[PDB]
Amino acid sequence: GKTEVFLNRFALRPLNPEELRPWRLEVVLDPPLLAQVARRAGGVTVRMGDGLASWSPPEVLVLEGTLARMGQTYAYRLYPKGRRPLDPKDPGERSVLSALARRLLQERLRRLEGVWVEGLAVYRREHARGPGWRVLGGAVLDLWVSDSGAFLLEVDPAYRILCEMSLEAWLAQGHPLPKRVRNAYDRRTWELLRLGEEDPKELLDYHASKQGREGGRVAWVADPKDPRKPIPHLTGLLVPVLTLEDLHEELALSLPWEERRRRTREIASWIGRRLGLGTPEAVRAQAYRLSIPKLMGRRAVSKPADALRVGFYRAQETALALLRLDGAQGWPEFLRRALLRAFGASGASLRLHTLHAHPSQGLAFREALRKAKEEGVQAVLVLTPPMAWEDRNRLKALLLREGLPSQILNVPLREEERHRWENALLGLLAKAGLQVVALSGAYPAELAVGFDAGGRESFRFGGAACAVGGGGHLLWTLPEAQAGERIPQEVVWDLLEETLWAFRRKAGRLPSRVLLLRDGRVPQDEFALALEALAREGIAYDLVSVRKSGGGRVYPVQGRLADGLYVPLEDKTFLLLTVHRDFRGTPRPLKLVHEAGDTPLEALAHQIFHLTRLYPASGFAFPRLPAPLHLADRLVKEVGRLGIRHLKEVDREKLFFV
DNA sequence: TGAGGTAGTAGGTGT
DNA sequence: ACCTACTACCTCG
Ligand SMILES: [Mg+2]
Repeated sequence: GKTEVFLNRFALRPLNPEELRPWRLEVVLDPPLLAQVARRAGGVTVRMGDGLASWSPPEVLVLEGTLARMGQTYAYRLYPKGRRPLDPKDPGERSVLSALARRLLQERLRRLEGVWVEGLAVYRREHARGPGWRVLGGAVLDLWVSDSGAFLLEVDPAYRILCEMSLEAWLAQGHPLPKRVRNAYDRRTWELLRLGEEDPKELLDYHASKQGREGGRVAWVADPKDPRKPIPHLTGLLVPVLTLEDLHEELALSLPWEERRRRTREIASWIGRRLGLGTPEAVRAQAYRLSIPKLMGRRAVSKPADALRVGFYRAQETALALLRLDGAQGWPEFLRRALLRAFGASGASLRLHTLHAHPSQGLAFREALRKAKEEGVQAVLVLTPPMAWEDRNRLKALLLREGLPSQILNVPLREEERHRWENALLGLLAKAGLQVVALSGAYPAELAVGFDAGGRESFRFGGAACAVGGGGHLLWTLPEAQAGERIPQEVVWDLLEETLWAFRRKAGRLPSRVLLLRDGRVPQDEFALALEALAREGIAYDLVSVRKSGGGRVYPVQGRLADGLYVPLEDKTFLLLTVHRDFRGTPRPLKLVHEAGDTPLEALAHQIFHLTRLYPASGFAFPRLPAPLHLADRLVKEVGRLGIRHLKEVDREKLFFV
């Protein structure tokens, strides 16, 4: 039923009339970098349309300045247009007010002494120390304006790892080379390629032209935007960029959620008394607990790994093949036993084959693969020592082009490493097309499909989709080959159309209703063609955007933090807390936006949350994302890693990419 | 390549 | 303002 939660935000005082009335100042430039203008001007000023809004009186601005861009040196002329009223109810204007709030926060953060400040992040406490380093604790902050015209503070605890000696001093105590390194004078970062026994003056002079320190040896360095282009530097003016890997052999960085909540409140009070905008009042929200998904193997299960003993939801006659690259022979006995018990419990036929070929055999290897595929082999288990990334990708692509999905399982391998080999097996079986689990129950949409553009800003460079359809039949869709830039709407519609075609092949008809799930980056209009095409077909739909970041945090007011929390926010938007584990820090709720359709938010949250328990290749922990998006994510990744273009030998129920 | 999420480092649309 | 990559950590609905 109902529960109440805290968000990690805090209400502060309403804006006063002076703040609701920013100083307007239009700008003239010959012939975008309006932000640069706002910065050069100084004070609390942001872009407003093609002009500037500021909460600072003109007495402190630098109107006449010299903006120095990176392409064209432009002319800085700003002119006072009086004061302009903004309505917090109006999105654009409220966005202006919020940008002003943000600038305010940044300015007052900058005027603090004794703390490490990085943008809108402050780090006050010391949490752990070197040996040449320290870890500070603090929070990432944000400050904006509500619809009701009041300040809103966001706070989220975070640690920062800082080196306090030079690269020279760091390497002088024995430590290895960090993969990255930052200037001592500014925030710029480089990729440390190597060291150089070259002399300084035979380069040094360049830095000589610009302190209270001494320089060391030569460092080969690189700009991220050109990784193959080496450029010389001085170890004295360099500071290592330290990661967890650099401090591996020396710091507990995950917070129990009660502790995160505590630090959130305290840091909020602290910045609160630095801000002078009132007493931060934590905002509360009504949350709803969603019903628990009923996962089904042959019988009820609590996790997909249980299907290995209870039996699969839907099994068929299966042939699997073993490829060994460690020098030994035959199926390890406990693997055979587990597979046989699983298929036994499912009442299905199992055949275990052994591939007698080695990738070193070139065309003979491909031929033996083709022959295994002819004899009915659906997937291959590769027992191998840890492969180099390049070799992994080569071997996988090679098996795939002959129509054989592959599951890698690393040796040495012991029967007691049950989680590892059981997950390998679940992956193998999904790759063979088996349906290991499904949801039992009624859902409004009988087809749910997730779209992924590789995190990119558009589908114009392609993408992929995966779907769950009607029990839990899982399938993947790639776009057919053009390797060029396409019209994004047509890529999206083509992925969906192919998914509909598979559904129709299986059911003798189109679905009555589909649930379309997408990421948070591409513009919503990239889906317009697909939506209209569903409408022309009389198919109903909902489009829901699912954002992995930006959901903030959610805490219970009282009692324990539990999964399956649905938290409605502003009008078509809600938070969904899908997964949580106490040993796993604090959850990051998904932020979802209902973009099209008329299904109530509650029923959408219910289905999406339930799709989260469907992933067949994780035996013991549920994914945060609903399975179609999680799947699509992994699919685009593997398409990128293997170079796949015209897959034709692989059934769409074979989840080769998990 | 077991997998999950979270946690850290950095990134994207001169030397 | 949303996205990505890498590593570490701990644990196994
Ligand atoms: Mg896998």
